[PDB]
Amino acid sequence: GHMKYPVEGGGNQDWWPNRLNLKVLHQNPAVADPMGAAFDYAAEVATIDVDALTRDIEEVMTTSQPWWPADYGHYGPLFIRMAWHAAGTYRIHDGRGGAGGGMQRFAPLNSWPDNASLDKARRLLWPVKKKYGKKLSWADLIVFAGNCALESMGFKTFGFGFGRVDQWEPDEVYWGKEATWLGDERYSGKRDLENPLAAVQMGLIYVNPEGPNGNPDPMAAAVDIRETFRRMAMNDVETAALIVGGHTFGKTHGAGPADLVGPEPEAAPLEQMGLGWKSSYGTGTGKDAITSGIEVVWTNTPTKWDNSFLEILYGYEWELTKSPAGAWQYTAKDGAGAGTIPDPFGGPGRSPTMLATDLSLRVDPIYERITRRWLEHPEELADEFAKAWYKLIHRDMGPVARYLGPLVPKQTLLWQDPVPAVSHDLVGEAEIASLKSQIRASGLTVSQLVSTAWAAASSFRGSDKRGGANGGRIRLQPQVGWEVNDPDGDLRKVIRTLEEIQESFNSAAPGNIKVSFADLVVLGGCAAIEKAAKAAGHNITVPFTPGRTDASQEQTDVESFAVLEPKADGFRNYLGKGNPLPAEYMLLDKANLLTLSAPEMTVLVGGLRVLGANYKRLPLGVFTEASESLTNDFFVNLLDMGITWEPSPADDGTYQGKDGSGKVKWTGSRVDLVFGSNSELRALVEVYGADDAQPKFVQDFVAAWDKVMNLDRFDVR
Amino acid sequence: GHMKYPVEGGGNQDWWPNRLNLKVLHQNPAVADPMGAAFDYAAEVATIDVDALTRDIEEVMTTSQPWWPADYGHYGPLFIRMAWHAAGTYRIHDGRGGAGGGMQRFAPLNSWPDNASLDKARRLLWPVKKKYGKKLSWADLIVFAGNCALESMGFKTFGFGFGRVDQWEPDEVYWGKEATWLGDERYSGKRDLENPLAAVQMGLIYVNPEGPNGNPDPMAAAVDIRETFRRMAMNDVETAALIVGGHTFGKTHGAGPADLVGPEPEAAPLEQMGLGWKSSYGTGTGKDAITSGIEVVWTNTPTKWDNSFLEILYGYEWELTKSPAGAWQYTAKDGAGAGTIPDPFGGPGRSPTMLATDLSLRVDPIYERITRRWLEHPEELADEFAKAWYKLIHRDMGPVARYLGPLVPKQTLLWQDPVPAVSHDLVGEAEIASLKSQIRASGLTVSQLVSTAWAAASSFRGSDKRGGANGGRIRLQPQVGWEVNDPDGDLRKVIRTLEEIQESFNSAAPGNIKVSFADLVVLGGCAAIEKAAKAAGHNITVPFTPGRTDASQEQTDVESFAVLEPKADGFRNYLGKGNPLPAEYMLLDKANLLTLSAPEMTVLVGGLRVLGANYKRLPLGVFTEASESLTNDFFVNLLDMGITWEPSPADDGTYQGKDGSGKVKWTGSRVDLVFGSNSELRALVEVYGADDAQPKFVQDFVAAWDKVMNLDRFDVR
Ligand code: HEM
Ligand code: HEM
Ligand code: NA
Repeated sequence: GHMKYPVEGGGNQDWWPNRLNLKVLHQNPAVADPMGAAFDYAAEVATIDVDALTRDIEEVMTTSQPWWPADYGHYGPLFIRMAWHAAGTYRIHDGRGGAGGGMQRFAPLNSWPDNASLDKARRLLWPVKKKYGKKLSWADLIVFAGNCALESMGFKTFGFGFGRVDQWEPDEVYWGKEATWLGDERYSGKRDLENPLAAVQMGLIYVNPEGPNGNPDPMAAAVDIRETFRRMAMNDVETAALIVGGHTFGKTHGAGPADLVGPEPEAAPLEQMGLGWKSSYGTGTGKDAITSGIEVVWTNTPTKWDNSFLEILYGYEWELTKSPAGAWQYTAKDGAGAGTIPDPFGGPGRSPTMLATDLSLRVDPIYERITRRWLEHPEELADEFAKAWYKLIHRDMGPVARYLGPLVPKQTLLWQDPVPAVSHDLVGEAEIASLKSQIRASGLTVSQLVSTAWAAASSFRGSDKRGGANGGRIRLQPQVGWEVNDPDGDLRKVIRTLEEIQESFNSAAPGNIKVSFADLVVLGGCAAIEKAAKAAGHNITVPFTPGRTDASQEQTDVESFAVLEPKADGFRNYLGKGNPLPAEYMLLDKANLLTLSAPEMTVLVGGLRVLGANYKRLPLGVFTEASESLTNDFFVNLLDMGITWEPSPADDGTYQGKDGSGKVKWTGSRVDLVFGSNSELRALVEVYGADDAQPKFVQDFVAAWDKVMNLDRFDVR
Repeated sequence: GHMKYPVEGGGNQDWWPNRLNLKVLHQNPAVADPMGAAFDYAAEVATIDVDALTRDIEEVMTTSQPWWPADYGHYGPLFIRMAWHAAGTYRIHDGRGGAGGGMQRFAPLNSWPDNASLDKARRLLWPVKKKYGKKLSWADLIVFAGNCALESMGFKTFGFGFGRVDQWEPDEVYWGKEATWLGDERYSGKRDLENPLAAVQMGLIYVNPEGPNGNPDPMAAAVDIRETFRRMAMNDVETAALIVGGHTFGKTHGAGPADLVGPEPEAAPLEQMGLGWKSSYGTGTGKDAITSGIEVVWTNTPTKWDNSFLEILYGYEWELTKSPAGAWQYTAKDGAGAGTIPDPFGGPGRSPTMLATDLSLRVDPIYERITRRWLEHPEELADEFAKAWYKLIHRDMGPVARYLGPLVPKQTLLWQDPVPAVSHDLVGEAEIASLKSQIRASGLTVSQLVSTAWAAASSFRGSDKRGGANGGRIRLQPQVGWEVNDPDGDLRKVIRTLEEIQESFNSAAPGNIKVSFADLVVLGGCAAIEKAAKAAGHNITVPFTPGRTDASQEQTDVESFAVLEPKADGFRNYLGKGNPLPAEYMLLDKANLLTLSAPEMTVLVGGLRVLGANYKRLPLGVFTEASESLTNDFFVNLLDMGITWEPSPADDGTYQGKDGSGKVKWTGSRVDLVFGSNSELRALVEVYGADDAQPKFVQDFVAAWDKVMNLDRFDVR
């Protein structure tokens, strides 16, 4: 296996195939962003005429282009699938995927077999992107196209928020271990899906339209649908509503032999201008179009919202049959309803058809009773579908503060992990300063304070922008019993103490100024850091931005927050069972979810060790003589060639480091020692380990600490 | 075959193995740099105490550490090998490798077979880096430790320049296609080494120390020595000076069998802390050290400069033997010189040895002539080694303005491609205005003025920082005769006119203001771009930094400049024969060498095309109807779905774009069409092709043009 020039993908991974890849800590570099550092997309979208935009999208939807002719003269349904697939890569195990970065226009998603024909779909929208320019991201435009198509065709959606900022480089995400398109190496037992995957095969959105592994058993397919949709945050009602609403519109495309469909866009030749799946069957487009291979028109009104889907589904009995491309699909028994389903280009009427996965909605007991109801109550269908469609298209949006434009309903939605609004006034400097002092007198150790503060804010993941310290959800279930949060010890005692100063400041409130318990957690860790820095000769002040609000168990979907629990957090030297990769890979992964740079992770790890942030106050990595002092000691001692490291006898994944006398002087995890072993981390360590580095380490530690405290704070930026 | 987590190296390269890798246009991104944005290494080293730095380095050289005890109680020889290997990766074909970025501390170079034991060498100097911190780069220290080692042991070096800026991410370089260490797949013809390479095997600095492919034949080895050292800028005299002066010091290491040496640093377990090649042979170090597996001590004075090496080489007859690890070496015949050679740790005394490649200096007719002369006149050896070591340790520093500190010698060196000092007052704003207008009245076209300026300035490559518009070498051999600069017609016409303008301005200037030819070439293109921006309805002024001076032919080494000749320049739609990859990979490589970002690269192609910069003024990519006009027409038309693109029937690497009538409207190359085809590049094209994009396009194109004109201008930086 030969080596390639860098410009062809060659590099150090070819020589050391499973080495730590720090490039996950500089995804989307700024060198590669064509917009200024000063580019402010929020400011840009504020200026967008949404009616004009909707109109222009309306014109695109009904102007057929010769190079991909519009089914029934309306691109609407294509655009809805496009939007549904854009959002449809989301997964709750890491919150990756989804439509929020517009990743569908980049590798690999732009070439997934399930995203076939969406190269022409996105391409049709260029006249729009061309007219609105920097005021409209592709990311906004792709889902807003779907939303408009829904409206254009008779369905009133719940609303839309703009604000997805375009990126310039594909998000690097694990979609599975299979090196084959459509491959399946992800299951175990009886249909246990490999975490963190939410699809049944490589390059599928959710499930196989011909049933699992091509076996068109609607009862079996429902097992997959239920499971994959639940990993994309949709329960049974949401799932059934979404499918019915989706397949109320448009058509599948499978007019001929699929071996006449050329390479996917990333592999296609240059003259195809980013498009792929060029096809030699017929005209290759329109009446001859091939996409999935299936040939199904679910309803007789493919460009109108009505209840056809559930009437056809229940009004006929279903025979297994074959598309013109050898794909399993269902059609009506007894030749019933001949010629009732209209042809996309004026040809003869056809018979009713369904997908294997559509019949699941009628065969599976839980789905059957949900959809039978909607057969006699379409207003309920229309309602649960709007709520679910809105949720689908905004899952990765983050806190509601991020939603932009004139189309965001004010209504509270529990799935957004809602936070009460700032009601009273906000603590100013004098007040802030005071409360640092009381917190310092609380009797809470720097270890207690810092570790609790880190526990709240570090709950944030930049993938879907959930979690974080706003909400005060650390004192609520489930966060309060998380083994990493070690409720066992002082989580309660710190919670209980910290609410006391909430009251004491509030019960003796000067006027209208109040403090949330969510803020005291963050102010606590802040003030402790100030203390531990003065203990080390440095008088400094840690920034603190108020405005967080408390929140009740009632506004905290316990099972939704389950997925935000760390199975590992190197910054506290915690490693639970079940992790997919050694502890140093989980370190980097956690830092990527925290939006941290490689230098930021480094200074954070070093700082937190010497402060006591370790899970169960363990000594691993605590390379300092001093107690609760803010030194660069961790870096200095890591570089001390006087220490010899050897794996612990007990196979803990612990190491001992001995001095000259052979006495054990230090212990550490793999997480600790990777900074001395990895050639690129040790470079950073050596920056912060030098004689002239103590003030810079502190300065950089604070700025990165303040960065984690502020991760979820879109209300103030 | 299996897909891996991005943190373990997964990505889109795995699905599309030979795809363009735009990550080459954001090497070493700011987010991964731990210093602030205000950091200026030049400012920091400028204030180092060199005298104290030297004493501390001398202190380390004579202070043996138990984990790698010092041969003869002196690390000096080990540090010379380290400096020579750091600089020794340099190759002329593309200017890459060398010591300039301190890449030896990063993969793959820190794990090269030829760099075994250097892991400990670099480790030994942490006490020096630790002490000076951000005043002293690893790059500067690594090569300075070797220079200090030389003077410590009796050799007065010529001087030394600080200024190598440390990096944080391995420079990705093509070192060959061999996926096996020490593999050889790089010769065709009769012993022709593949370009750009300059080593005979993968992970060698230059040549195999046991002769070609381990055939210990001095005469044949010599042919490799000659050719690799030539591709590293060293002629016969410099090469022999280097090998003699080098092996005047220290010893090789092979006390035991080589399969007792553990994995190289990047494959070594965490506890080894970046050190590799753990040896289970004896103590694994010191008297037992195994680096190369050869066990030669050259001189009887390993820690002192003298003429012992050539005295030993010529005072004995040599015969082939095996080291304790079974490697080929030579030893004296007839048990002569037994015991005359000291052991590194106490030791019984041993008899003369040389490497096969050392005998080449005596067996090869050219080298023998040189080395005999120095046997009889060793003062001459001292001089040539001083010049050649200085060249070696500084070959990639770039212009002499980058050399910092009190040890920088003042003499001009032809190999530095020198440039005259500014002799007069430089042009101010009024002179620059007047001269711009004189250029616009001259008769030279926008096309001629932009082409000339681009040809001069784009000769810079940021690898070794050679070339550029300063020096005015576009009017000298060889640049004036390069095919891409197409001297059959306009270039000499252009040169004459700018000289006439320079003469007439200088002979009438105010006070003592004078202007160089070199400045007028760049000024000319700046003036052309303002005129064309105006024709497109923009009133921009293109910045301009005076202060280039005019080299003479005598200060211009014709042969040394040959490696700078472009065999591909996508910015001019030029593609010669003999490039390693297709045209679009060469475009990126050219952008990389110019230090351009993907957005900067995209804006320049767009601008250069409509401006007329194309080699031979061909229409490929000239997607505009306007002459001499700086519009964004290239991106607008590239994105025009009304054009249909097919490969030209003449199979000539061009393409035809037809509109609706079926008439050929545009033509283009792989370089043009890759901006409409690559999904990352098309994203950038969509920014600059929007309706609102045209002022942003002019602004960024001007900024990138300015960056390119100033690439070599370290005299103002
Ligand atoms: C178990 C869940 C689902 C399965 C198995 C599935 C599968 C499919 C398949 C195979 C096609 C054929 C594509 C082609 O050949 O053109 C299709 C089309 C379509 N899908 Fe679904 N999908 C699912 C869920 C959804 C959802 C949740 C939505 C929207 C909320 C949706 C909206 C659409 C639309 C509008 C089309 C027609 C596109 C057009 O007319 O060109 N689907 N679906
Ligand atoms: C034909 C080119 C050369 C070859 C084949 C060659 C080969 C070698 C080899 C095999 C070693 C022993 C490695 C070990 O086990 O430690 C060695 C050592 C050394 N080489 Fe070279 N070398 C060459 C040129 C140079 C040059 C240009 C220099 C410096 C100017 C140099 C300086 C040294 C030094 C100082 C050592 C001593 C290492 C120590 O004392 O620890 N060599 N060389
Ligand atoms: Na319908």
